[PDB]
Amino acid sequence: MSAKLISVTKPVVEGVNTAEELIAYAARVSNPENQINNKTASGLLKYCIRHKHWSIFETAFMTLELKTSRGIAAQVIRHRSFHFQEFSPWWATEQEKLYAQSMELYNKALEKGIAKECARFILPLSTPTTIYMSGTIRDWIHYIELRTSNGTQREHIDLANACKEIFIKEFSIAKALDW
Amino acid sequence: MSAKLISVTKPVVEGVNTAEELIAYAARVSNPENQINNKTASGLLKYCIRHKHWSIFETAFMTLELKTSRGIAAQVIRHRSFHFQEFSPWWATEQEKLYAQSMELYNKALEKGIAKECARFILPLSTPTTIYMSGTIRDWIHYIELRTSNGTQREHIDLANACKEIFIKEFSIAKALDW
Amino acid sequence: MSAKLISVTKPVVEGVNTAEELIAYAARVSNPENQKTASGLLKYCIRHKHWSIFETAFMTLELKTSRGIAAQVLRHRSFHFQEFSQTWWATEQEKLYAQSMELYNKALEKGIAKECARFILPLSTPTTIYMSGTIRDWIHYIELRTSNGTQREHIDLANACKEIFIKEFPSIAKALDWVH
Amino acid sequence: MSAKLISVTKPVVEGVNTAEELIAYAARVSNPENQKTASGLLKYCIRHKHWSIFETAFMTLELKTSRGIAAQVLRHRSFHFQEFSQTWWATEQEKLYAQSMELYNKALEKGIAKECARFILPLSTPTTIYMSGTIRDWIHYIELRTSNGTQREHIDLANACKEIFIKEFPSIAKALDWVH
Ligand SMILES: Cc1cc2nc3c(=O)[nH]c(=O)nc-3n(C[C@H](O)[C@H](O)[C@H](O)COP(=O)(O)OP(=O)(O)OC[C@H]3O[C@@H](n4cnc5c(N)ncnc54)[C@H](O)[C@@H]3O)c2cc1C
Ligand SMILES: Cc1cc2nc3c(=O)[nH]c(=O)nc-3n(C[C@H](O)[C@H](O)[C@H](O)COP(=O)(O)OP(=O)(O)OC[C@H]3O[C@@H](n4cnc5c(N)ncnc54)[C@H](O)[C@@H]3O)c2cc1C
Ligand SMILES: Cc1cc2nc3c(=O)[nH]c(=O)nc-3n(C[C@H](O)[C@H](O)[C@H](O)COP(=O)(O)OP(=O)(O)OC[C@H]3O[C@@H](n4cnc5c(N)ncnc54)[C@H](O)[C@@H]3O)c2cc1C
Ligand SMILES: Cc1cc2nc3c(=O)[nH]c(=O)nc-3n(C[C@H](O)[C@H](O)[C@H](O)COP(=O)(O)OP(=O)(O)OC[C@H]3O[C@@H](n4cnc5c(N)ncnc54)[C@H](O)[C@@H]3O)c2cc1C
Repeated sequence: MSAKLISVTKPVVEGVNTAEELIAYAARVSNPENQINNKTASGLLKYCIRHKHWSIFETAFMTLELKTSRGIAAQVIRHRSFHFQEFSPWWATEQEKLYAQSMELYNKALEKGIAKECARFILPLSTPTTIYMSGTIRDWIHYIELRTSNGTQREHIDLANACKEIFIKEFSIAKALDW
Repeated sequence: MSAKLISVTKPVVEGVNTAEELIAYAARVSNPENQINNKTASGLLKYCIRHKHWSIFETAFMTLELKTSRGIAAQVIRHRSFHFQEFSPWWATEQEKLYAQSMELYNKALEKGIAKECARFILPLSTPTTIYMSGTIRDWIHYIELRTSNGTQREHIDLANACKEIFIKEFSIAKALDW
Repeated sequence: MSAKLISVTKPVVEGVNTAEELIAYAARVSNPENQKTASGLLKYCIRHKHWSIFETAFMTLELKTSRGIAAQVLRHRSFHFQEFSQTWWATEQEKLYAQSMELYNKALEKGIAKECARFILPLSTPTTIYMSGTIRDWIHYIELRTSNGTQREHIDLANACKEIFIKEFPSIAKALDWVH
Repeated sequence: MSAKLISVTKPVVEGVNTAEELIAYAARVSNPENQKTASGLLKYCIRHKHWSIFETAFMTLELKTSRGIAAQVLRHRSFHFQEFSQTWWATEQEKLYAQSMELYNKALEKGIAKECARFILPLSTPTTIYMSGTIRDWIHYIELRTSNGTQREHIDLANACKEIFIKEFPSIAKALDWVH
């Protein structure tokens, strides 16, 4: 039900060490005259966000590994600004009988010579999956804010919050956003 | 296992009647001097394609309704240049026993008060689905060429070919592409 | 300065004759319980971020502006474009421009290629471009570029697009309180 | 004319220390049977259109070019950009430019806003921009813009990017027969 950091933008310019520092640096050198540049990074970035100066948040890219189900991943897949890879600052009773029954038929179909990509189709949407999700920091911002809101279903909320915790760790922007 | 036309680009400029005619017209007025403009539309467009002048094929947008399974739709969903909407020129024996068993549990779970979005999760990937797929003619071109190739699985090939037939009907480009 | 409609989405299915009717149709077969007004349904869809019903429609506009403003418009990367080939301050803008066009003409006359001569043209030089995007993309482009912060010439162009948007999508406009 | 690397993807997981190692890692946990050379695996991935392994890496380059070429580069809409503020034919290009810069300076000195004065600047005027995209997007940008058909100044800029790409992704370059 979780997420881990796989990869993130690392700058190689002098005096810019992290992804967040590049975003703040792009903000500042866009408008060198701006008195706004004299703010803390989180102060500056609050305004960049408020002004819709989104391109500074597209200098950075992060990728996360998500562990979720096939039902939720299909929903996550709909955030088309992201890039995905897939691999091969009573109710809980009847499901378990059916799930065990499906995996039995799955494991035996493979053993009987049926390949993989045909056997896959009998698996339920509750089947766990692992995907990479990659996108700019701009896109992570609006995915997280949306999918941690009331209007999205519980298991997606949990998934997005796992992402939120990693985001907060890597990124002044989490304070700018009042997260 | 099929597709239908739902909607397509209709120009409102004078002497340009169809989506294909706008693409050919954009090609021609991009470079009014070009002796290439004296070709038939399919002759002109063959070259636009060959030269990678892709933006003329992004003046037109088409949308199709696809009937397929949840397994295939999840794969189709990965063509992220497209926009999707979802709604609520022995092996064939064991599957049918399990599928009937899942739908029984699905129908009864709803009848027992479980809602919908929880019951959904027990459904197999073989479950039929209806989606809209919308994108520019450029994107339709490269989706169709890819997903009608050897390297993609049979049921996706059939789906892409249903799309191909509609494309051929609406669009000189089908001849330019040697379809 | 101006905008003209070139092309728009038209549904081919029975009972749905306009791009917006298709948008509304999509929002309807998504309402088990909310059957309020037509524009009220769309407003509700917009408010809950169900964007994809608005990505079923697509519209192209021809914009007439300067190269300088066009470069800014090009930054709205969800859109697809097509380009084609061809006070005292107000007084001295006219002399340089005329003097720039004079040399431009001379160079073309004296054999020099179109793409080399183009480089002497100022950012104020007129250009016409197609801008194509889903209805979703138009909403946030117009929204953004009509609000203070963007420069005057750009505000004017975005207000020209908004006028066309409202004619084609009168029910979304109502949902957004957009008026002529 | 030139390009400089600003930033690139670095994996944080054990055993994978570069963007390309992560790309290669992704292509490996996708090979049940093909275990040929490292660059040979990627070539195979590229040939079967498995693009998404190449969308795990992302790189930013700072480009120095003219406004005219930058407007063309802006058309590669899969990329994200950032802009910042600040023969006889060769003889008369120098006079107009100097004369355009003279008035530009005068206008700024006499109170006129930066955004109004900018419009008298020719398309040849220097600019620096960030260009950020997945490794996939770089491949087809470089591929396209290094080939005959695109104009000289643009070919030169795309060859400057290719040089940096090859330094960072030596194994993809090998897979594509790209050399310095
Ligand atoms: C309540 C709800 C109900 C839904 N119902 C359905 C349904 O019935 N059927 C169906 O098919 N789909 C449905 N969806 C899916 C929805 O239509 C979208 O396709 C998906 O949820 C969000 O993807 P997106 O297109 O915004 O993609 P994203 O990849 O997240 O965003 C696309 C681009 O928009 C930008 N963006 C997003 N928000 C902002 C912002 N605030 N400011 C600036 N840029 C922004 C992003 O940064 C990104 O660059 C529903 C979604 C919601 C939340
Ligand atoms: C054999 C194969 C194996 C795969 N294996 C995996 C896997 O193991 N795991 C996984 O997660 N995914 C896998 N995929 C998915 C793949 O990585 C892509 O994400 C998806 O198949 C194609 O989507 P796309 O990104 O090209 O999207 P699209 O929406 O189809 O295209 C994106 C953009 O690229 C453009 N484009 C595409 N081709 C051209 C062209 N020739 N010329 C100009 N423009 C073009 C389109 O027009 C569009 O604008 C596999 C795909 C293939 C075919
Ligand atoms: C000969 C030439 C003449 C042109 N003339 C005009 C003109 O007169 N007017 C005008 O407006 N425009 C013109 N164009 C511009 C052109 O139409 C494109 O808009 C511009 O080159 C941007 O390319 P792109 O959209 O593919 O952008 P990109 O951002 O480079 O690509 C978009 C997406 O497509 C994918 N993709 C591209 N190629 C492949 C591929 N081979 N396989 C898999 N994926 C791929 C990329 O990875 C990326 O994700 C011309 C282009 C050419 C080269
Ligand atoms: C105040 C201001 C100053 C700027 N200064 C600079 C500068 O100095 N240098 C520089 O390089 N750039 C600057 N920019 C440009 C800016 O950073 C963007 O690159 C440009 O405006 C394009 O916007 P966009 O990427 O959202 O494009 P769009 O194509 O308009 O949007 C991309 C996608 O995001 C979606 N989206 C946008 N808003 C929403 C939303 N509210 N809800 C749901 N979806 C949404 C759209 O529907 C679309 O699908 C500035 C912008 C502003 C307004």
